[PDB]
Amino acid sequence: SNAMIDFACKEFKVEDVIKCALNLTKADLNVMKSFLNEPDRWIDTDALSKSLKLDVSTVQRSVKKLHEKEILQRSQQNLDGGGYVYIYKIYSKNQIRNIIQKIVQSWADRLGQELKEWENGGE
Amino acid sequence: SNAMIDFACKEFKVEDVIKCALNLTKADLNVMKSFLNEPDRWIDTDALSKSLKLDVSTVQRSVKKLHEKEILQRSQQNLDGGGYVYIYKIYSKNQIRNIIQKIVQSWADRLGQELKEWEN
Repeated sequence: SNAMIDFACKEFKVEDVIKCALNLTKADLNVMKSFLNEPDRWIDTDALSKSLKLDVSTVQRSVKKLHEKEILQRSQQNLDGGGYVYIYKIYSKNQIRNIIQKIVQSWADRLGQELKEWENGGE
Repeated sequence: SNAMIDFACKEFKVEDVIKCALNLTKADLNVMKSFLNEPDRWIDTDALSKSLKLDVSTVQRSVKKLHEKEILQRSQQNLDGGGYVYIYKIYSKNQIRNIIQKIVQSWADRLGQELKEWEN
């Protein structure tokens, strides 16, 4: 996007907000964007490392985190010699909305609790 | 209360967050504070201007804005000459929090919209 939003009378880049919520680096986000840009594909980290201009190790790191954060579905392509290579597919735009909103919601709850230590402690 | 909070990875003074929510200047906030300090006292605008060391006209605008926002209830004190002056009391402390939370919630609900429109 690069679009803009205003929360509590301060200016937010929407993607900074998404990086906050999901604890993403620039790179993790660009990896997430890569999946989002081809929603239906099953891609691997070797392919993706070529797809972007990045060392497999950092691509593996983003992809592991996203999988752990339930942004990414993970399957297996079994190989001729008996091994496997993990492949990933981004979940719907909607399984994900719920992840992010759960997180925004909790921010609102915490700010909530902090405000009532304001009154009872404000003297 | 001079305290800092973080929301969406940025730092806010909590009181700046209250000023934002309730749309208050600094005088406004100091007037609201007096009422929170005395949740039972009913007070008039003149007597409050004094205790706060602000000109009556300012106190007047704050108090009106807070009544408007249902932060304050209003009543009348009769005067010998047939007149009156408005007196004010700080609502339920559960009112205050519920008002601020519905607002903070609405900020949350809306930042939502701005995501259900980040790729669409």
